[PDB]
Amino acid sequence: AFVVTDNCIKCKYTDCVEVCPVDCFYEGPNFLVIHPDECIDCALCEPECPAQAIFSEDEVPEDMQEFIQLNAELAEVWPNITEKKDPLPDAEDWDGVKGKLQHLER
Ligand code: SF4
Ligand code: F3S
Repeated sequence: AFVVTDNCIKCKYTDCVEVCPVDCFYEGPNFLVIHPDECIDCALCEPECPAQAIFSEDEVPEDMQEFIQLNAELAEVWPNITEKKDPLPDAEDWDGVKGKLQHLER
């Protein structure tokens, strides 16, 4: 699996969904997640994210390890997203701010 990590939150550009061949992104109000059993590890989403928030599971930084289980959990509960949409309004303001997990909305 690939995994969405902290910098997506309050950015949610949604560029990643457009290259996914298996439609395995699931949508929250201010974040996306990857369903790990559906993901085929094609790696195509990784370079598309402007937030650079996506990592191979085995490359998730130590300080963002909690995101691996969090993607698995939220992928079960959130609706599928398969089309690009506008980024969140103040995305540029939040891109690169750390610790945005505190702002995650269910
Ligand atoms: S690695 Fe491929 S299959 Fe997995 S989420 Fe990214 S684009 Fe979709
Ligand atoms: S910000 Fe989030 S919505 Fe996709 S393009 Fe990046 S993982």
